[PDB]
Amino acid sequence: MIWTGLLVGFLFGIVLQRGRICFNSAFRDVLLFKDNYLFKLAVFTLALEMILFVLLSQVGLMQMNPKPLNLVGNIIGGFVFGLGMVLAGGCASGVTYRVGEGLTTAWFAALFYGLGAYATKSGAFSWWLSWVGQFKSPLSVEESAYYVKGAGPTISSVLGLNPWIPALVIAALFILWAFGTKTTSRETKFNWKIASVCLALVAGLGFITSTLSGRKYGLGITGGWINLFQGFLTNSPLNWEGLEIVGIILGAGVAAAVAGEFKLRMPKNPVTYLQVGIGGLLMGIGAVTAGGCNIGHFLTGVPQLALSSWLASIFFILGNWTMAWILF
Ligand SMILES: CCCCCCCC/C=C/CCCCCCCC(=O)OC[C@H](O)CO
Ligand SMILES: CCCCCCCC/C=C\CCCCCCCC(=O)OC[C@H](O)CO
Ligand SMILES: CCCCCCCC/C=C\CCCCCCCC(=O)OC[C@H](O)CO
Ligand SMILES: CCCCCCCC/C=C\CCCCCCCC(=O)OC[C@H](O)CO
Ligand SMILES: CCCCCCCC/C=C\CCCCCCCC(=O)OC[C@H](O)CO
Ligand SMILES: CCCCCCCC/C=C\CCCCCCCC(=O)OC[C@H](O)CO
Ligand SMILES: CCCCCCCC/C=C\CCCCCCCC(=O)OC[C@H](O)CO
Ligand SMILES: CCCCCCCC/C=C\CCCCCCCC(=O)OC[C@H](O)CO
Ligand SMILES: CCCCCCCC/C=C\CCCCCCCC(=O)OC[C@H](O)CO
Repeated sequence: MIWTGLLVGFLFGIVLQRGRICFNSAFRDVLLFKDNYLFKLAVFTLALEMILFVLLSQVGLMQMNPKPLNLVGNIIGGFVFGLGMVLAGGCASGVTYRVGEGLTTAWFAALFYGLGAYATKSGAFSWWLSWVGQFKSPLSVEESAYYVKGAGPTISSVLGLNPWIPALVIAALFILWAFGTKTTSRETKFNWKIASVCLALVAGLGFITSTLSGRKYGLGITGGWINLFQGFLTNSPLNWEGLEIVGIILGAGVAAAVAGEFKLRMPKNPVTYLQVGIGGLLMGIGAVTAGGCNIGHFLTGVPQLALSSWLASIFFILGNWTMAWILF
């Protein structure tokens, strides 16, 4: 059953590679290249996931599991994760999926992303994670058809509303925005409309099949890399998230090769390698501290209306802006 992560990861990697999904550049392309493609893709996918997650929970195929709120962890970890993603040339799992494209810089970043996240959870940096955990909010939701017992607070739980209500309100506003302003300049057939539906269906399949394997969450990155390193160095068995990372790399590699876009590549200057390795370390430190990455928090947690995920994605962007100015 854990092997469904390979299939979901495979399909996930295809969607990432064909759409060039890099959420962090959505706010940059709209102001600097007049390209709202990633922005439209982001808001539309979140809206569909808002509706899809609550619908699949209503029919008993899954339960939403919002990540716990930790003000210190979500903010500081999110900010640091934003810094490292710029140094690492990071992306919406681009450190992961561009490994299958043939970018040797991504090979470094992933290694240092995996090591740093491993070190922060259980190694030399775990003293910092242990200190951060003292600020965890005790706010929780109780068991229902919509939520796993003990999950983090959400927009509806705080407001005391059925999760259908803010999901339908915020998604309707998101859909109105994505279609209101008609998108500007891009000729890929894999347009933001078809890519949002595919990405939402993959995220729905991910949430359903992972729950059957015992991991009650949707798509993620950081936990899969830790599970892979743990299995290689401790002989621990792999789980759904570990085989998902394998599938992502495999899926992006297949898509890049079929489209003629695979090529082993090197940066123009070797110092980029040192730059993306510190980025991977910061990404590993920041993602574990914040309790999720651009996938576990932003893509998967925001549609669940999780307060921790919305707060962490705010500082993903602020950390991105900060390091983007430091570098450029
Ligand atoms: C760290 C754990 C990693 C686990 C996952 C690792 C396996 C996934 C790798 C897929 C790369 C696929 C490589 C595809 C190579 C394409 C070659 C090509 O396209 O060559 C064209 C050229 O014209 C010559 O004929
Ligand atoms: C991680 C990169 C994401 C890039 C795509 C963002 C899409 C925004 C929609 C939902 C996000 C929910 C989180 C709320 C915070 C995001 C909005 C924000 O930070 O806006 C700042 C400023 O207005 C900008 O010009
Ligand atoms: C950090 C983990 C990184 C894991 C590694 C990344 C995934 C695999 C990448 C490349 C392998 C493919 C080999 C590339 C060689 C070109 C493809 C090929 O097979 O070419 C044969 C040629 O056509 C005969 O004439
Ligand atoms: C033996 C190995 C020692 C490890 C050596 C490397 C330390 C990196 C670890 C965490 C830094 C993560 C980001 C730190 C953000 C600092 C801002 C802050 O709030 O500091 C709190 C203070 O550290 C609370 O005692
Ligand atoms: C955004 C525009 C397109 C919208 C597309 C989505 C369609 C939504 C239709 C009905 C949802 C609201 C009614 C669904 C039933 C909710 C009430 C309910 O059954 O709750 C039972 C109990 O609370 C737990 O088992
Ligand atoms: C009860 C049903 C519940 C829902 C179940 C859904 C099952 C279908 C899922 C996805 C199909 C849509 C996939 C669309 C793929 C389009 C690929 C594309 O864009 O093709 C470009 C073309 O090949 C360039 O030459
Ligand atoms: C509803 C609950 C789940 C039910 C089961 C739903 C299964 C949906 C899974 C995958 C569909 C999308 C798969 C990815 C298709 C990608 C096609 C593509 O990327 O084509 C680009 C084209 O080549 C131009 O560049
Ligand atoms: C089958 C192993 C083939 C050789 C490994 C390729 C090189 C790995 C080196 C770095 C990648 C770090 C993550 C690699 C993930 C490997 C997962 C693994 O080895 O799992 C063992 C399993 O847990 C036992 O029951
Ligand atoms: C929930 C209020 C109803 C209106 C909703 C409007 C649409 C979404 C706008 C903002 C939500 C984003 C939330 C981002 C995370 C904030 C959580 C937070 O800051 O909590 C501080 C608190 O003091 C810790 O004890």
